[PDB]
Amino acid sequence: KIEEGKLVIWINGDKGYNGLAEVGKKFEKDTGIKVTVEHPDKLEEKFPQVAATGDGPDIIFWAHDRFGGYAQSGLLAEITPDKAFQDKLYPFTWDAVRYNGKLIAYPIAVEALSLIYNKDLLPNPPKTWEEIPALDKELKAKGKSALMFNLQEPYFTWPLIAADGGYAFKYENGKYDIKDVGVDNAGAKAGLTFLVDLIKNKHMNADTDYSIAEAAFNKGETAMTINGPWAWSNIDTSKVNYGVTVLPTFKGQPSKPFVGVLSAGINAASPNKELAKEFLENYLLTDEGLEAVNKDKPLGAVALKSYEEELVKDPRIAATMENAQKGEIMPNIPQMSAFWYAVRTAVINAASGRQTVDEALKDAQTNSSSRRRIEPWEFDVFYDPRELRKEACLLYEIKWGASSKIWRSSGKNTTNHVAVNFIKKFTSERDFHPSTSCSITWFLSWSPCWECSQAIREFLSRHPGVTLVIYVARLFAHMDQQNRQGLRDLVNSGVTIQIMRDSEYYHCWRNFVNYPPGDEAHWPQYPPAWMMLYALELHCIILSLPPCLKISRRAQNHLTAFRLHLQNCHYQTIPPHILLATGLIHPSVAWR
Amino acid sequence: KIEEGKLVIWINGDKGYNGLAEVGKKFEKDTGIKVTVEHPDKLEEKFPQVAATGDGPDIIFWAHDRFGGYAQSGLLAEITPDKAFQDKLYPFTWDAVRYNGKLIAYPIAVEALSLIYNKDLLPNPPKTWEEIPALDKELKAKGKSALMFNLQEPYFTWPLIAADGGYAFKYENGKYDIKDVGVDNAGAKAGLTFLVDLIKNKHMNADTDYSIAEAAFNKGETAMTINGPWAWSNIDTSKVNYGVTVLPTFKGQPSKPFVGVLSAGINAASPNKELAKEFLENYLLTDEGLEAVNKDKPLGAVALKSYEEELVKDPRIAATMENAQKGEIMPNIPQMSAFWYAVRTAVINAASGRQTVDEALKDAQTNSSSRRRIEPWEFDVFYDPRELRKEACLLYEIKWGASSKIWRSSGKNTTNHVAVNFIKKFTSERDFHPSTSCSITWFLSWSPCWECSQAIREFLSRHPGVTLVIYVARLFAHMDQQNRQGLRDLVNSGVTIQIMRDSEYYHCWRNFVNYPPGDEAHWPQYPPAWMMLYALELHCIILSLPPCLKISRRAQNHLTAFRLHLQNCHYQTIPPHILLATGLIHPSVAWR
Ligand SMILES: OC[C@H]1O[C@H](O[C@H]2[C@H](O)[C@@H](O)[C@@H](O)O[C@@H]2CO)[C@H](O)[C@@H](O)[C@@H]1O
Ligand SMILES: OC[C@H]1O[C@H](O[C@H]2[C@H](O)[C@@H](O)[C@@H](O)O[C@@H]2CO)[C@H](O)[C@@H](O)[C@@H]1O
Ligand SMILES: OC[C@H]1O[C@H](O[C@H]2[C@H](O)[C@@H](O)[C@@H](O)O[C@@H]2CO)[C@H](O)[C@@H](O)[C@@H]1O
Ligand SMILES: C[As](C)(=O)[O-]
Ligand SMILES: C[As](C)(=O)[O-]
Ligand SMILES: [Zn+2]
Ligand SMILES: [Zn+2]
Repeated sequence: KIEEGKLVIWINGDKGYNGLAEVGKKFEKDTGIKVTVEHPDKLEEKFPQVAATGDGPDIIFWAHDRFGGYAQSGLLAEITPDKAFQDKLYPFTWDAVRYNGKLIAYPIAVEALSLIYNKDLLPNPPKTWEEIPALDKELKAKGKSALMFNLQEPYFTWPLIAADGGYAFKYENGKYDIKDVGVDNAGAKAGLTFLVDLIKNKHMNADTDYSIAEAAFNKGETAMTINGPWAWSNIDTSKVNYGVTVLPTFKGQPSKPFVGVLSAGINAASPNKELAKEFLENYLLTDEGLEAVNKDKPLGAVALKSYEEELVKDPRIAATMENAQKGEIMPNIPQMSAFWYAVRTAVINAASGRQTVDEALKDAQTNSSSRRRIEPWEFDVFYDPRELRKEACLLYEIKWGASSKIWRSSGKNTTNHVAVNFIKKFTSERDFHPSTSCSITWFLSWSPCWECSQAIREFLSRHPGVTLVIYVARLFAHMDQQNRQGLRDLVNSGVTIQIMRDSEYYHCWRNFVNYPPGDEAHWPQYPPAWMMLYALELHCIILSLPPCLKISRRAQNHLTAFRLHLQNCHYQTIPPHILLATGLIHPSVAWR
Repeated sequence: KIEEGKLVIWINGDKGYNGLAEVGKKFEKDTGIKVTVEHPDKLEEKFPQVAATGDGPDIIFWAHDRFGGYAQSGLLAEITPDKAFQDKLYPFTWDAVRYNGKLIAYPIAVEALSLIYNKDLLPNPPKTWEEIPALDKELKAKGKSALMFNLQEPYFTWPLIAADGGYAFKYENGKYDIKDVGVDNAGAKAGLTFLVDLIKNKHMNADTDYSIAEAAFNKGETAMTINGPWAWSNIDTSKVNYGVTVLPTFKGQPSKPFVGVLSAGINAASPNKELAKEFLENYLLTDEGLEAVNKDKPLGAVALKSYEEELVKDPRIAATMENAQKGEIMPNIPQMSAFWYAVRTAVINAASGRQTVDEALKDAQTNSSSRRRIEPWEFDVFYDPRELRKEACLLYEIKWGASSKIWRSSGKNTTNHVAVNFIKKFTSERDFHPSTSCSITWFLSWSPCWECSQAIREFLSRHPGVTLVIYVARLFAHMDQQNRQGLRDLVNSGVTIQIMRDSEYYHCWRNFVNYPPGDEAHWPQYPPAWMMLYALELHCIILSLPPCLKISRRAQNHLTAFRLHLQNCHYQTIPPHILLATGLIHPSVAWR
């Protein structure tokens, strides 16, 4: 767990955890800090749950796709690599680890799927997918199956989908569109139908996973497979004459597999961020340590120019990099998460006889762009009476008096305050519903800033028929004259502002959180201390009164000082029920 | 709540409420302030219940015995009469209305019980109690009663108890001893035994109350009665030729009834202190006002020298004054309440035969200095939001392992920290209770101070076999090196100290508080903020840590400043469950 003077690292079990542990033991021999490497099941999903509470790993190794979402939730800490060390790595890798113009993780290596074929059972690999069935038949009469790969994860099935036009959040103008998804394109459907046909035609088993595929190829039972560099080690120990080459073409077009950038991020809650930076910049990302890691399980094209200079000489590395070039780099935006959850489901339903290709891809098309859901860990990270610097919070519920139906969704911090983002979405999409007489209800943790107050006021004056109500859980810089006037302005302009309470939190839990089936309505009872304190301060703001409480923090959640100063002014003008509700003052005497 | 610009007065229905109302009407005609007089049932007990909430009357008329307790609860306000006016009343009256060197009420008049006899049915009243049965027999042959008086209230039966040495509290120069009680004295036993004999011997009925007694005397059914001046009016309208004289002598000794000083106290919460002072000093305590009150229901000898000087000429007033002289001044200490509540029961149990005279007097003797059933209003005056320095909970429950019986009761401040009071009481009564095993459980308000800690440790060392557990609700001067080291000292000496929580308060409510009959097991749900805060500070104390929170008060319960300073030391050593329970910090920091 995150201990002082200790490093806890999490890396996928398929990679070189022992090699990384050896590098860590060298770090321990030099500085005296135990480096413990762990590989839990589906760490990409366990990491936020434990990092939010605080008991997690000091460093996390994984692709760059989920690092975006992590940094969005404020789980990763910014890395400061001087220009000398920054110039040591290729610019593509750094561009892959940059979120909102800020570096969030150290690039370790590049990984792309490649076609590994048994040179003994097949001297010349096939150049196209259409000839795979015939080949399979010819080898089935001999007692062996060909081209067996993991069908459980969409990362392996995506090359066929993208071969003829599979766009995942089309990119243009330097920005990735979330609404425009391509998993339902003609080419995507064609590729998935071909794979489903390969399964139906008895050429491939839908139950095949990474373990079964790798074991069958290592035992000479299969002539081909699709995998990255990590498998090369076990394949070498299998003494099977194999060859790594490019992936076959689908309908005369090159298969486009996503390019993953294995990177290491530093936990924002770990107090050993200095030790983490030292370990990753001085011992891991060097020819010595990176070579030791590569020794256990190969990691493909590395990010270090010093090592890559003589590592690209391996034809296997060259084939993987060629496949990556033919492919496209994986985006690191947060929505990617949902994207995969959708494709992974579609692929499964396409492998089984539950849904057709069109049905699965259409459901994935409509679910890849989802913002109607929110996880419980991130709910505790944003909607909580306790402070977290990364505001990034908005639960909006729009109701139209005409149809009397609630349309709910969320919003996060995208290089701009969420208020400005919702305003832009409302102004851009004119087809709301009848487009008039709408009641908007916001559930955000931090109070709108002065600039956001002016923007929301201009937006509300722009559209007359908008009944807007705001529920805030925390107060952003409640001791800034401008923020004060902004909140008073919003209230005076017809915007109700109230501090979230038990009712509001439970309502948000039921309507927005992706709570598990069993724990239905089991919302996390938050302490009323800060709820009542922020309510008292907010009422002092509305009454143009001086600040009563003063907070003094120093880190993401470190509270050093807290003071409550109630002047004669407060006792004389602030209503008594609020003071009595905070529980810190006496009732009968507050009234006298 | 208490109204502005209005005077509300509460006086017992047996006094001249109409006369007081007319004086208030004159005050209204002169200053334009409606003075409304009310007479609620059992106001001596209703007044504190409403005064704790703050609502109630502006002025209260009653004996000074209950004013001491009222003042200790912070319910009465200090009066500031000038010397010119103070010299208008008798000095000993002010002495009776003085509590802790401060005048808490305006003395109105003095009242003492007198023997009222029907001059037609009895020409010569009896001079001794021993001849009362004889007289009775004669009148029984006539179809009349000899002596019928209210025996439900101990105020009427006390003269016989004190006739041969019955004292409520011990009398010393400036020192009124609470522990030394004389309700178990030989003379007290003899007096109550004579009363019980009068009841058992068919000379008096044990169910006789004030109503039946007064009505029977006014209807010529009985030849004698015992009453004060207030009954004189109704007796005058009864057309019965009566006479007021001194009380008979028991065993050749004069009957000693407590003398009540009817006084008017000003509610400490009422915002009309000035109006109350004016009404009491300029219109009520004058010859005109006192005469207008005397016309309705006589008040006996008033405290005003101008009126009393020419009022003593009435033989009835002279007889009342003689009974008062031969009697004794009623103490105004708070414990008086319990005292009476004790005697009241004893007497009843002796009249109904449910308990013998010795049993009733012994129980009254043991429960006259304390009270085993605390009222809810005074229990509300004891809690953590109230910073009031005066009241000290001192709820103690002692079990004797030899019998597995629990002894429950309370105690108060009385010019000495409750610690030394309990030490002295236990050291004095050690011989009367069981032999060796003992486990004391304290539920007190303020954490023992430096001096109290040293006294407690020396008491615990003086008695080897004593297991003491302390549950405190607040922390007194938690920023004093001496108090700090004292608490640590008590802990190191084998004494457990913990901050009271919901469970402890519920236990105190169910076992010590006089729970309401209709509302059973409903303990007052109080906010936990200060409970958790004082708990965090207590842990900082025990762990020899620097002060964490700092309070800054300005009035009775006016909290002007409250600061929480959690240094790195605190975060590093304080247990995380306490910090997390306060609700002001994040679990991430607590976990680390
Ligand atoms: O949750 C499944 C996961 O699939 C992909 O993860 C890849 C990973 O990027 C590679 O480094 C390698 O380890 O194979 C994994 C599939 O087993 C996606 O990268 C990821 O977004 C997704 O969550
Ligand atoms: O959520 C992002 C987070 O970044 C920073 O968090 C780190 C930071 O690296 C440190 O300088 C220090 O301030 O606290 C954290 C690690 O101890 C910031 O705290 C803040 O911008 C933000 O919350
Ligand atoms: O403690 C019991 C109760 O007894 C006496 O009360 C008398 C009072 O003195 C009389 O003036 C009359 O008006 O009311 C009571 C008789 O029922 C004590 O004087 C009183 O203080 C005390 O509370
Ligand atoms: C989401 As904000 C920092 O504008 O309140
Ligand atoms: C601190 As104390 C008045 O209970 O001795
Ligand atoms: Zn903003
Ligand atoms: Zn003390």
